[PDB]
Amino acid sequence: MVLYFIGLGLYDERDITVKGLEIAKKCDYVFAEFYTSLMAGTTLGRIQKLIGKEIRVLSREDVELNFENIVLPLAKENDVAFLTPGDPLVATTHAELRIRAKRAGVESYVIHAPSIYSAVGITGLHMYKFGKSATVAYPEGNWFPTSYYDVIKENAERGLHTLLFLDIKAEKRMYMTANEAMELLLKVEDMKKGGVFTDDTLVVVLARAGSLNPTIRAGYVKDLIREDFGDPPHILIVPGKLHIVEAEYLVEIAGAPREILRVNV
Amino acid sequence: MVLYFIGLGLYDERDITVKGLEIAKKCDYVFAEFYTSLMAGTTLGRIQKLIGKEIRVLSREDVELNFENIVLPLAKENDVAFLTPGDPLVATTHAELRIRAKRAGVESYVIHAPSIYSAVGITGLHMYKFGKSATVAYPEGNWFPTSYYDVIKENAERGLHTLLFLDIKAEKRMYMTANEAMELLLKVEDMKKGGVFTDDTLVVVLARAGSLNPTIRAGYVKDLIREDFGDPPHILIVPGKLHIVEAEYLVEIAGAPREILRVNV
Ligand SMILES: Nc1ncnc2c1ncn2[C@@H]1O[C@H](CSCC[C@H](N)C(=O)O)[C@@H](O)[C@H]1O
Repeated sequence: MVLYFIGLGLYDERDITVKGLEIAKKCDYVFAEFYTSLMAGTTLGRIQKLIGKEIRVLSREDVELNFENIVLPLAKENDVAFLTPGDPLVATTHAELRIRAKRAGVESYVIHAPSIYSAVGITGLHMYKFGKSATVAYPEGNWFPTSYYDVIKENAERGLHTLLFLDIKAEKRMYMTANEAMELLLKVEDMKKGGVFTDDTLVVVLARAGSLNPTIRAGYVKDLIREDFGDPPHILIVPGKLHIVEAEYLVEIAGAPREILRVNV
Repeated sequence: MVLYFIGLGLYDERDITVKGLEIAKKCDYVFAEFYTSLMAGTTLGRIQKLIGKEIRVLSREDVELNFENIVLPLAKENDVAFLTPGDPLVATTHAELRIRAKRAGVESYVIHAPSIYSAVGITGLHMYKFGKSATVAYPEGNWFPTSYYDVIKENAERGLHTLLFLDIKAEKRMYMTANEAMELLLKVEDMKKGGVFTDDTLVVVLARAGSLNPTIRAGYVKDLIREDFGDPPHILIVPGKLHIVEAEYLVEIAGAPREILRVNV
């Protein structure tokens, strides 16, 4: 009678950890959500085949409004698993589900799996230099979110990199590209004119991390805003002042302009 | 003609992803390093048996001085795997290794695995609120490094959490405890007098992340500094001002005192 929060990783169904797979295969009931992130290298079928169980997919409303009604009840008489893309507790509101489990009298365990928060390291940027993170959300109605712009500003001032998650509307199959993210930023730039993100700002694009051949590209906004980075999911990074070694990698591995090798210290 | 950087994960031999394991199996040669960090919950023996191949361990010098002599030569006519604890390239050094592969005309691919950078999410603290990170190193001789203290100040000043890696002497298999780290910080505070770390500061200790039974504890330094958090590895976190839901998780899941629901929110 326990509940397992198990991560499925970034791209493939094989991005789950061995530990996560052994445990999932022995659970009586398996649940999952696929709205917090996009797994572009697999299908629900392959995952089901991998763990050999039928997976009941839950929507954002099932989770946020009825997790303790749909999942926890069974978790008292059986071993239940809740699967999510990437790492199970990286979504802000997921950790709260453990509280719901407790109050319901159900013990829970967490099995980690690859997550962009860690996988960004493939960009070559020093992990310790990453500051506060943010998400670039789609504008809707008269509502135009801009908080993410200030996050970049605050970090850059301290010479820290900014990890930017791009928005996703799973039920509408809408996944923001790095290009769409850049456009929104150029706009907020005109709006706030703080000199944070312009055609000359250097950025890094990471698309489909977790796959064997992710797209890692670095360069100035003017030259990348129009570039094709392949299928989603996309993540966008606005680096702060670079260390020479970071620049070297970005140039040799992400095809960035040779000029960034000249750090203006 | 290919080199695979495969992450082994957090604690034991099952923390590697299924993808990582399968690829390691189909590789002709398998190397590994355990100088950047260790896998406290397993042994080279268990790992070797899981992969079903002999694993040649390389030292820091083997890698830093002769990686292109030991590893790359074989990767030109074979599929080679280089296993590392955690997630590859999160070590500030491994990134350049990809450049070396390129210089030697060897293509490289990265297979991710959970790292503390993402795993800290199990503390219930919002991932986006983590700022700059630091490592707490031991003072020795007439050298007393204290920059990690400064990092905390700057993060908390902006309401951000500080992830703190504790010193490790991999080859001597010695780990700094959270208790030791707390003691060092108080000593530093006693010199800097910045109000950054005191008996009343709220901290979070995460021990044996990746295990099914990790130790997650939150509370004031005065009460945690002599508490036994179990066997290493230990991770210390100094949270900034908390959102109510973060506080509730620390109380419900990490046993923090109710006092935090009014003092640190
Ligand atoms: N392989 C990948 N490449 C680029 N972005 C990714 C990604 N996997 C997830 N993301 C980003 O993460 C966002 C969801 S935020 C939750 C993150 C998730 N648990 C993780 O570990 O990554 C997505 O909208 C997407 O922009």
